[PDB]
Amino acid sequence: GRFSERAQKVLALSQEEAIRLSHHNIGTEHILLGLIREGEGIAAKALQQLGLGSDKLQKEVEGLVGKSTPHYTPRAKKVIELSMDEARKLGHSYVGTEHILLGLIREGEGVAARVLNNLGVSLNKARQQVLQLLGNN
Repeated sequence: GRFSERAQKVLALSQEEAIRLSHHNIGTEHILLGLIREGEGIAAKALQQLGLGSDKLQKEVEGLVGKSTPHYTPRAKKVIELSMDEARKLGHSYVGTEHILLGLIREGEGVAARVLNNLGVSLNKARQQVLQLLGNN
C-alpha cells in the first residue's frame, strides 16, 4: 500500500538485519529488529518503553534462530498486509511504524512473537503500549 517515510526506513532496516544474520528470508523477527533499530518512530518508542533494547532483542533473536536475494517469508508478507488494516482502523491512509508493529502483534505467530514471549511481553500488553503512545497528548 502506502508507507510513511519512517515505515520505509523500517523495511530497509528489516532487510539489512536479515542479511546481517545470514538469512535469505526476511522474517517477522527481522521486521521486529527493524522496528527497534529505526529508533525514533512510535514503534521503537513503544518497544523502548516496554524495556526492550536493540542489543537485547538482537541477542534474543540470534538465540531462537541461529544465524542470494532476500525475500519476505509468507508471515512477514502477512504482517505487512495487516499493517495496512491496522492503519486504516486508526484513521491513517499511510502505514506508519506503529502499524507495522500492530500488524506484527495481530499476526501473533512466528519468530517475532516467540521472541516477545521469551522476553515476557504479552501481545496484549504490546498493543496497549502502542495505543497508549498514540492516544498520548
